[PDB]
Amino acid sequence: MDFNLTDIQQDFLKLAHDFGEKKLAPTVTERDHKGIYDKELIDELLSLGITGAYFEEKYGGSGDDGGDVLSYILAVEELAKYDAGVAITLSATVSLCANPIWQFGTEAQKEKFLVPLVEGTKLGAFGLTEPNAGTDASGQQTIATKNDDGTYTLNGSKIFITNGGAADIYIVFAMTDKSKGNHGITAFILEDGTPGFTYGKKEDKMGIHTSQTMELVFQDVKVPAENMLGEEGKGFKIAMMTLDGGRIGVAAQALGIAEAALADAVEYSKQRVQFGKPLCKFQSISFKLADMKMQIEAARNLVYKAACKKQEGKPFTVDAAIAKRVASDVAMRVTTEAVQIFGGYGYSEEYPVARHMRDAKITQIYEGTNEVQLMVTGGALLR
Amino acid sequence: MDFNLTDIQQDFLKLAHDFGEKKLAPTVTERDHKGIYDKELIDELLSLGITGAYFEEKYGGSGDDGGDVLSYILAVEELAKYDAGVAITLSATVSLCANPIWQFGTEAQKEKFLVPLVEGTKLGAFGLTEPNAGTDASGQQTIATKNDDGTYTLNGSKIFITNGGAADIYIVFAMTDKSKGNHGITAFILEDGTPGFTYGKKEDKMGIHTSQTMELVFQDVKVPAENMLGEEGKGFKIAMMTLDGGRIGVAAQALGIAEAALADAVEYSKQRVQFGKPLCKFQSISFKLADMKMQIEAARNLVYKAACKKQEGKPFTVDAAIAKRVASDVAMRVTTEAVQIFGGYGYSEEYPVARHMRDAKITQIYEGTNEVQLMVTGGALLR
Amino acid sequence: MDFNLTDIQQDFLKLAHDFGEKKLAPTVTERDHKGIYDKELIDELLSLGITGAYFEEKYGGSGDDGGDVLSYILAVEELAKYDAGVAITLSATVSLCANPIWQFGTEAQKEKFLVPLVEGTKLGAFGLTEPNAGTDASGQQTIATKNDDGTYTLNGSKIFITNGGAADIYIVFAMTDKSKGNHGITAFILEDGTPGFTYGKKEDKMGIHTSQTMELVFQDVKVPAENMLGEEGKGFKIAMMTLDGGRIGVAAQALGIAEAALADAVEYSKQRVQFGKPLCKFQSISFKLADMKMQIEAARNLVYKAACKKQEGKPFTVDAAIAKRVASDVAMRVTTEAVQIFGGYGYSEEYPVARHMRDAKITQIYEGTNEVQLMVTGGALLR
Amino acid sequence: MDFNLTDIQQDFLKLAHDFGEKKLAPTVTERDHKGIYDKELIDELLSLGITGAYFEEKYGGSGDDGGDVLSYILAVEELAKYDAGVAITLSATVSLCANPIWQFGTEAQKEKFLVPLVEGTKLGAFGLTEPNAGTDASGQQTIATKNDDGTYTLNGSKIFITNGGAADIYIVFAMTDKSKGNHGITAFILEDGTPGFTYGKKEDKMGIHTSQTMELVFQDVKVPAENMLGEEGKGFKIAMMTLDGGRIGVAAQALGIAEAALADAVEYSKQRVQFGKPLCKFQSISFKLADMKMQIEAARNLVYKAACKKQEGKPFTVDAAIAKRVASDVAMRVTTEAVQIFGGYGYSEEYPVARHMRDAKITQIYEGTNEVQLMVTGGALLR
Ligand SMILES: CC(=O)CC(=O)SCCNC(=O)CCNC(=O)[C@H](O)C(C)(C)COP(=O)(O)OP(=O)(O)OC[C@H]1O[C@@H](n2cnc3c(N)ncnc32)[C@H](O)[C@@H]1OP(=O)(O)O
Ligand SMILES: CC(=O)CC(=O)SCCNC(=O)CCNC(=O)[C@H](O)C(C)(C)COP(=O)(O)OP(=O)(O)OC[C@H]1O[C@@H](n2cnc3c(N)ncnc32)[C@H](O)[C@@H]1OP(=O)(O)O
Ligand SMILES: CC(=O)CC(=O)SCCNC(=O)CCNC(=O)[C@H](O)C(C)(C)COP(=O)(O)OP(=O)(O)OC[C@H]1O[C@@H](n2cnc3c(N)ncnc32)[C@H](O)[C@@H]1OP(=O)(O)O
Ligand SMILES: CC(=O)CC(=O)SCCNC(=O)CCNC(=O)[C@H](O)C(C)(C)COP(=O)(O)OP(=O)(O)OC[C@H]1O[C@@H](n2cnc3c(N)ncnc32)[C@H](O)[C@@H]1OP(=O)(O)O
Ligand SMILES: Cc1cc2nc3c(=O)[nH]c(=O)nc-3n(C[C@H](O)[C@H](O)[C@H](O)COP(=O)(O)OP(=O)(O)OC[C@H]3O[C@@H](n4cnc5c(N)ncnc54)[C@H](O)[C@@H]3O)c2cc1C
Ligand SMILES: Cc1cc2nc3c(=O)[nH]c(=O)nc-3n(C[C@H](O)[C@H](O)[C@H](O)COP(=O)(O)OP(=O)(O)OC[C@H]3O[C@@H](n4cnc5c(N)ncnc54)[C@H](O)[C@@H]3O)c2cc1C
Ligand SMILES: Cc1cc2nc3c(=O)[nH]c(=O)nc-3n(C[C@H](O)[C@H](O)[C@H](O)COP(=O)(O)OP(=O)(O)OC[C@H]3O[C@@H](n4cnc5c(N)ncnc54)[C@H](O)[C@@H]3O)c2cc1C
Ligand SMILES: Cc1cc2nc3c(=O)[nH]c(=O)nc-3n(C[C@H](O)[C@H](O)[C@H](O)COP(=O)(O)OP(=O)(O)OC[C@H]3O[C@@H](n4cnc5c(N)ncnc54)[C@H](O)[C@@H]3O)c2cc1C
Repeated sequence: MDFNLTDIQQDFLKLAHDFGEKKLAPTVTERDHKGIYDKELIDELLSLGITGAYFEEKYGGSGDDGGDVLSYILAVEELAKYDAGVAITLSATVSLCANPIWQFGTEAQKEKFLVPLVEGTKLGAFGLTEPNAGTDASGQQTIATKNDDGTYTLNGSKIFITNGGAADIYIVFAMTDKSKGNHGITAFILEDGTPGFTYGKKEDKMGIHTSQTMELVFQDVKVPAENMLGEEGKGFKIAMMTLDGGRIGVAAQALGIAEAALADAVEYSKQRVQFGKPLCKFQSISFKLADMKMQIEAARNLVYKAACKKQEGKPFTVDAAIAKRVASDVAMRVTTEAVQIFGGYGYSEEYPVARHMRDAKITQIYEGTNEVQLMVTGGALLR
Repeated sequence: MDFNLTDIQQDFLKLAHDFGEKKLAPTVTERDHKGIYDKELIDELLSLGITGAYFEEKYGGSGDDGGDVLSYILAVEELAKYDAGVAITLSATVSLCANPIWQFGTEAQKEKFLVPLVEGTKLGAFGLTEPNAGTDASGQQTIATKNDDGTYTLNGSKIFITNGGAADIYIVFAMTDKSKGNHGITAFILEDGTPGFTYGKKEDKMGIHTSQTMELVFQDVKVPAENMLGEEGKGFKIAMMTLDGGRIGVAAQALGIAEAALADAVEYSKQRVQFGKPLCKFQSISFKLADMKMQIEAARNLVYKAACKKQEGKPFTVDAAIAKRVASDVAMRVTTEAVQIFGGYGYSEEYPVARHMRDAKITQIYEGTNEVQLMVTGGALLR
Repeated sequence: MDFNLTDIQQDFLKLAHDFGEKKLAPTVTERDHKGIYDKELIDELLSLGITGAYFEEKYGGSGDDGGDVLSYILAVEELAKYDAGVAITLSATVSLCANPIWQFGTEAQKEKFLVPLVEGTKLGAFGLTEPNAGTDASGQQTIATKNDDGTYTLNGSKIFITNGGAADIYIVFAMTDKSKGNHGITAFILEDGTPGFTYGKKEDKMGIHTSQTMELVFQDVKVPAENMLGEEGKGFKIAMMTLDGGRIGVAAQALGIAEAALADAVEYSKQRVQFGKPLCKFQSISFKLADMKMQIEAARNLVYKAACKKQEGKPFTVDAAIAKRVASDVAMRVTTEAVQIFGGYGYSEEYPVARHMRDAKITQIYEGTNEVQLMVTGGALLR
Repeated sequence: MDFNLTDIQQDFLKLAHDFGEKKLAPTVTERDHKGIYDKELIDELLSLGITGAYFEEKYGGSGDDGGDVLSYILAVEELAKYDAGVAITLSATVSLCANPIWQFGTEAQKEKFLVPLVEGTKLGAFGLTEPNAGTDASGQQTIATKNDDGTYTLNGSKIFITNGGAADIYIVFAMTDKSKGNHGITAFILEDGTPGFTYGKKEDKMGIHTSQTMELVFQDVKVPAENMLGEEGKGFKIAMMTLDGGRIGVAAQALGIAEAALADAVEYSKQRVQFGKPLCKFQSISFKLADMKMQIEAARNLVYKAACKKQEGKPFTVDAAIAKRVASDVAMRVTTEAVQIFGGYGYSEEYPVARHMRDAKITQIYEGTNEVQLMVTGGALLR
């Protein structure tokens, strides 16, 4: 047992911190107010090296130099303190797009699609959810028929796709057989700009305004057999396994939003003077701050636990589920308390505290709701 | 003991309901998105009669005809289901402006200022809070000096004033002596358009976008002795007592927002089909709905309790405190759960569920935070 | 609407308060530690007329003179403050025995059986639960075979019977026809001492030590045709409707336990000093006390509302369900908190606060676990 | 970072598990019901070498061979699953007695006093609390007067001493100088049987029945100069630093209780059936179980993190504080829930689930109430 970070992990931590401080911190309030997805920040982010933390140097990563999942995770958490929208933009690329190519991809697919993503040359997306396939990821309407070419044709739509529009490489799931549903989904790689491949209306979301969420529409889109990721009919397995990893990302995002709120409330409590005393002098305030701190620490070691488990090659399915949920709930509790400590000022979008509360809410929903997290843990528990 | 509504109460209930259905419901999403304060809706609202529910016919009200506090409250709750921003606009006028004139005003002040407000001819506001006087309503910088005329001069600012800008009659509190602070605040009536009396920047708030919140600035504003509401140095008493009543309004607002969320989640649970079943078929969903319903009912009888106590002439200080807090907390719990039940769709500002959550948050803050509500109840408890 | 107790309601309340003060309070710690059921005290309680509060004078009750369900509920609450176990022995009789004979019995069965329960010359009990039928009421295995004599022969047993072994008149449900389970259960008035009617295991329980809980055994118990309550097959309906009323009583007991715990905590926080200040002057303490008070107030008005609807003849199944779950959930919370305020002393069985915690847990389980109340409420909600 | 137990850690864990399985489990219900402290079992436990896990071979411990604080913590957790009262008698010795002699004692005092505590030939206890000094440690009234012989005379008493009346070696704190309270407390090694050293009230407690809690009485107790631990005036520092470690143990015990309650609930939900389905197939049940599991995981990693920092020599006061409050708060929750899943049977002292609830409450109060942990953490947060 050990809870000390390696120097390498600290490098990736400090890395995102400096960026978050000099680039993200100043413009976040503007960008969130206007809902601006700043492609230039993303490009700067992507060139930092964080994207290839745990990937082998073979593909242009720091994996062979001591980088690991926890490094990448630590960065996600750090970025989420400054800008949650950007934090999830990064997390989606690595955990949900690069990873599955890296895991289930052939060397050709890796050399072609993985290395750009690892090197920060391209951005990735994950297109699984659609109107009738939410938590039930098998009510998928999207069809993927085979042609005499040996190529496939996709027809469908995807709803709520993070990084949609802005992304270059999309991992898309389609039903190659709608009889064995759960055993008949196939994963495909789509490049931005494929004929027939279009985008729909942009999502009008409650918070996380710096992240771009958009619909995708597939209209007779023909892709080569080469773009098929993994075996035909093994798509559900691929989605679930990559979602296990992503859950650690969302957990880490939730954690960062929470630490953001605590930091804000702590420094505010010392400056706001009412009844002649700074807020921190009133026992209730102090105790709210201490309790928030306890929850944040509780979530923390669970998030890190999962990242370590993953990098070790140990099954982390339940651990991720646990980290995602405890982290998301903490985020929501801690964030709602933070606004309260700021009084009326917390209700103003001039202050950072309101934003955090709005952001906390998606972490209980996307990448599998907290209820599925209950499903994954209980299923394990009852075996 | 009796928990049946009078027909008169049901009249005022049905009244706001029809309005909320035909006028508020259609445009709320637009107005909230754009932050539009629609003066025309307010004018329609004000002519409904709700404003004079518990005021004697003497002043143009329904008080002598069987109208009472609970009637006015029931309407507030009802409007809050459709539009929380409009709900608080109404509540502020009656509870926080008309009432104190009605309670501490001379007949001249009533005939001049009360009857318009009661009849729906004018809108009122309550200007107590300022930068250094939040929960500590005695760090008031606003000065009110006496002149050789016998008239007074006001210099100051007020922050976060609901109905600010839009209102006609403002109840403003100023320090006539800054030595006996808590015993040296005086209440004054200000008419919109008084020279020196200006407004500052409009509040950029997290939710409740349909309510207009603005700063007021007093620059050498001279008012006649006639505009002094109550005795000099008795302002704190007047603010507290009127805040006791308003707390029932905010409680009723919180209740309505909660019922709004429950209604949404209930009908959604029946339409959203996942895994082949509507959401309401999964035990967890049903139980979330049932629990939400229990909290809403718990808050409810507490809100009504306070309104009845007030109309009876019984001291309702603690009851209001209890209603305000339990209602606000329920609103926040129930509202956050509602978004969860809607999945990703709840995170979209296209759906009503996100709005409700954003609104719930002010009810724990304005008109005295939930912590002061703890202060008022515990103070009583330890006597 | 009206939240005022009547003269009569206050009389029954005062009545129970003096019995609690004089007869219950001085011995409760002894009786609880030793787990004794004092038949003399119960016979004393029964002689006060509380048992007849809402039944008509023609059965020996105060119903014809202004006594109502609430008066009886106020009594149960009051007794619960002193001795939770005694409160329930009483609640069981009136709500689970006298009520179904009154509500379903023929005038004959009323003259014979109801009169003594109302007058207090006999105690009653409700036998429904079996080892294979707790929450699943339909799992009845006790059979009620019909004989040539138009007689019945009961064979089976009942588990966890409050007042079991100490009651005179029992209401037992048995399967007359096991084809139509939930439509084939029959209720019978079974008298203690009937040949074949034996008692078994006396339950050793965590709390509520002053209440006797016993197993009933039916070995070839012959019952006359005029002991059938209702009619063949409507025994489930009878039990269900009986349980709605019984639940209002349990909600009341739960309320009473919470009130006792709050009062102990307030009184103690005034006296105990640390750091040179009485406990009540530390803000976390006074806030704790305040929250407790708010919760019990939330539960209170739900308890009373349910009692009034029953006495008014309105449908109250759901109000009973909300009351029981909120009141007990509040009890469990306030209870666990009062022990905390007492510190090391709250963990000592010398002080009363641990007993209140032990007692509080049962209010969540018996007369329908809180989860059943959620089932009841949510089902009504989805109708 | 690393969350892997070592071979040695697993050895001490297995060790405690077999003692629990063989010696503790079969008699626990009897011993708990009768409130007996079995000296033979304790002497058995002490002979396993657990007591010496992290102390060096020169005192008879396994510290020089890979035993560490965590190994001892794993033991405490494990024992707590079977007998919470036994777990704490052990925790008290190692953490509250052997540790301060080791950490503050001279080599002489170590050879004499530490050796037997490490070897397990004597039991130890920690006497700090007084009726006028619980949370306010500074309220010490026991005086330690100096004599011509360079000797000390202790006069006073101590309340609530775990292992009191059964311990050989005691650590008592007494005011050497009452001017500088918090800077004038002194620690002394006091041996059982020293003339003047008597015992008093044996506490009758709600739970943890297998633990002996007794009052210590000091009437003219002469102590030799070389029994002073530390030096005049630094007894508060000693006690504080002793309590940080002790708290990691209490967090562990609390963890163990929670784990026992979860396991009972899982095992039961698999077997018990209602409505024709095993309890674990109703979604509210499996979700409950899942949440419980998540909470205990949250607490687990906080408990272990604190243990590692202590063994690593990092500062751990706050980690101890977070661990103790989370673990106990989780215990109280999981505990109250497992009783619910058992239904009517969970309320019976035949089953183990009620004991776990009774035991869980003390983990929130002793070795520093959770409110103190909040004080500790929040203060460090506002530095
Ligand atoms: C950037 C972003 O923001 C990303 C987005 O949010 S991504 C969109 C998020 N959407 C979701 O998370 C959907 C949530 N739903 C799910 O994860 C799943 O549908 C579910 C957990 C509900 C389970 O569904 P289910 O149909 O009951 O399947 P389940 O019983 O779990 O497993 C079915 C099969 O898949 C296999 N499987 C499940 N999980 C697996 C895993 N992690 N790895 C491999 N195989 C797995 C099972 O072993 C089983 O295989 P066999 O039938 O061959 O034995
Ligand atoms: C539409 C909207 O959105 C409206 C807005 O939100 S309105 C702005 C909301 N702002 C607030 O609610 C401020 C909250 N703060 C307060 O209410 C108070 O300052 C407080 C509760 C914190 C108490 O402050 P305090 O200085 O400690 O005074 P407190 O001890 O309560 O009472 C002081 C005096 O006032 C009197 N007083 C207090 N409450 C009173 C009441 N309800 N009626 C009459 N007198 C009262 C006390 O009896 C005492 O009088 P004496 O000294 O003459 O005996
Ligand atoms: C002293 C003490 O401590 C007291 C004791 O605890 S005794 C109590 C111990 N046992 C319990 O509390 C039992 C808990 N279980 C229940 O309440 C029920 O089993 C339940 C609520 C879970 C529902 O079970 P179910 O089998 O699904 O019944 P359900 O289908 O809802 O209803 C069956 C029929 O009875 C009727 N019914 C149900 N509840 C009713 C009510 N409150 N009033 C009237 N009729 C009712 C239904 O309308 C239905 O009629 P039809 O069959 O003609 O349509
Ligand atoms: C078997 C069992 O069941 C065990 C039992 O329960 S025994 C435990 C029963 N009693 C307790 O748990 C006591 C609870 N109370 C406390 O812990 C403390 O009183 C407290 C945390 C509330 C603080 O009290 P306080 O009087 O405010 O002390 P505080 O001012 O913080 O500290 C006093 C000094 O000691 C030092 N100190 C405090 N905590 C310290 C720590 N953890 N490590 C080192 N030094 C510490 C401070 O730095 C300070 O030094 P200076 O005076 O030189 O500046
Ligand atoms: C900002 C945002 C970004 C997203 N980004 C992506 C992305 O990049 N890629 C992608 O593919 N998807 C993405 N999504 C979609 C997201 O993952 C889904 O919204 C989420 O998985 C929930 O699906 P749903 O909205 O259909 O909820 P539903 O499945 O309709 O569920 C609704 C509610 O019912 C609950 N529920 C459902 N089934 C059960 C059951 N059997 N038992 C109990 N409770 C149940 C759910 O937990 C939820 O509370 C995103 C969504 C948002 C809002
Ligand atoms: C949308 C909106 C509308 C409003 N409308 C009006 C209006 O119409 N009229 C009006 O006059 N005002 C109005 N206000 C102001 C509002 O009532 C105040 O914001 C509120 O009373 C809190 O004051 P504050 O913001 O200064 O918080 P602060 O007083 O700074 O308090 C900040 C935090 O510390 C807590 N706190 C403060 N003192 C203590 C203490 N002693 N012990 C423990 N906790 C403490 C508070 O509860 C809060 O959590 C409005 C505010 C908003 C956001
Ligand atoms: C002291 C005491 C006195 C009692 N007195 C009486 C009395 O006088 N008369 C009488 O007839 N009975 C009496 N009972 C019985 C009592 O009402 C039952 O214990 C209760 O109905 C629960 O049934 P059970 O114990 O079989 O638990 P179960 O029915 O097994 O329930 C166990 C757990 O599973 C949950 N559960 C069960 N079914 C579901 C489902 N479908 N979905 C979700 N969760 C579910 C329950 O809520 C609970 O958490 C008494 C019990 C006690 C302890
Ligand atoms: C079974 C048992 C075993 C024990 N074993 C030992 C042992 O071996 N050795 C030993 O020395 N002691 C022991 N104790 C004592 C124990 O640690 C004390 O009970 C504990 O420190 C609390 O002190 P108190 O009981 O005086 O309660 P109090 O100090 O009166 O505290 C009472 C309540 O007020 C709260 N409170 C107190 N001060 C404040 C404040 N400033 N702000 C906010 N809230 C506050 C507390 O958190 C608690 O809720 C034991 C106790 C028990 C019950």
